Amino acid sequence: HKTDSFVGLM
Repeated sequence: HKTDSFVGLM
């Protein structure tokens, strides 16, 4: 999900 895409913030 887009919530898991948060890893891109890292």
